[PDB]
Amino acid sequence: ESKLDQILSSGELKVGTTGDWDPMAMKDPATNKYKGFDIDVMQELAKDMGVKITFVPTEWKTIVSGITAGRYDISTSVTKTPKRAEVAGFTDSYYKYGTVPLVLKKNLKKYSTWKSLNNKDVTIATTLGTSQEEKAKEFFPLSKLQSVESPARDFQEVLAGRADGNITSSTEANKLVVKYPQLAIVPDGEKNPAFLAMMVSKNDQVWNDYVNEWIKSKKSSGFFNKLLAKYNLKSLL
Ligand SMILES: C[N+]1(CCCS(=O)(=O)[O-])CCCCC1
Repeated sequence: ESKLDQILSSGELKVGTTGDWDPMAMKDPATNKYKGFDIDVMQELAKDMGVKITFVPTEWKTIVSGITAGRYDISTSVTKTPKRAEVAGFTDSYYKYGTVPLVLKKNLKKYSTWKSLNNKDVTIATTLGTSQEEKAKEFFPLSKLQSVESPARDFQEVLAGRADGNITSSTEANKLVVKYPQLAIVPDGEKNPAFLAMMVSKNDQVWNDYVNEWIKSKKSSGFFNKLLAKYNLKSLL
C-alpha cells in the first residue's frame, strides 16, 4: 500500500515545505508562487512521474511531524540528523555544506588557514547570541571577538576591515562571495560537514527506493549540479 501507488493513481505528489528559505524554497511576495532550488527539484520529479505537485505549507518546528503523520509524501531539503532519522526516512543527499571562514581577498596569503585566524592579533566578527558565535569561540579561542547585535551583520565588519574574518555556512559564504567579490573563503576545508536531503516516511521502503532511484538517474546527467549552479549555489565535495 505504498505512497508511490497512491501518488501515481491520484496524479498528485504532496510536498511539505516551510517556504521561508532563500533560495532553497521561497514564496514570491506578490504572486504567492513557490520558487527556488528545492521547488525546481520537486517540479522535475513530478514532471518525470507524470503527476501535479501539491504544496503543503508547514513550519520548521512541525515539518518532520508532517512526514510522520502523513500530511505530505515528501519534504523539501532539511538537514539530515540521527535524531530525525529515528522517526523519518531520508533520500540520498545531493548537497553538502559546512562552516567556513570568510576574509577579504587581499588578506588571503596572510589568512590561508583556520590556524592563521586563531591568534591574539586577529579579530573575528560574530553575531551576538548565535550558534555561529559559539563556534567561533571554539575555533578561534586565541583571537579577539567582535560580537555584534542583529540587525548589524557580522560580515559587514570584515568588509569594513574592523574584523579580519568571520565564519558562516558554506551556503551563506558562497552567496556572500558572489555579492562582495572583495571577500574570499579561506581554502582550508570546512568544519562540521552536514548534508541536506528530502524526508519521506520511514516505513515505506518502496517510495523511499523510488525517489532514490530517480535521484541516481538525475545525478548521472549532472541534473543537480546544474540546478545548483542555476542558483549560483555549490556543494562541497
Ligand atoms: C538555514 N535555515 C534552514 C535550517 C533548516 S534545518 O533542517 O537544518 O533544521 C533557513 C530557514 C530557517 C531555519 C534555518
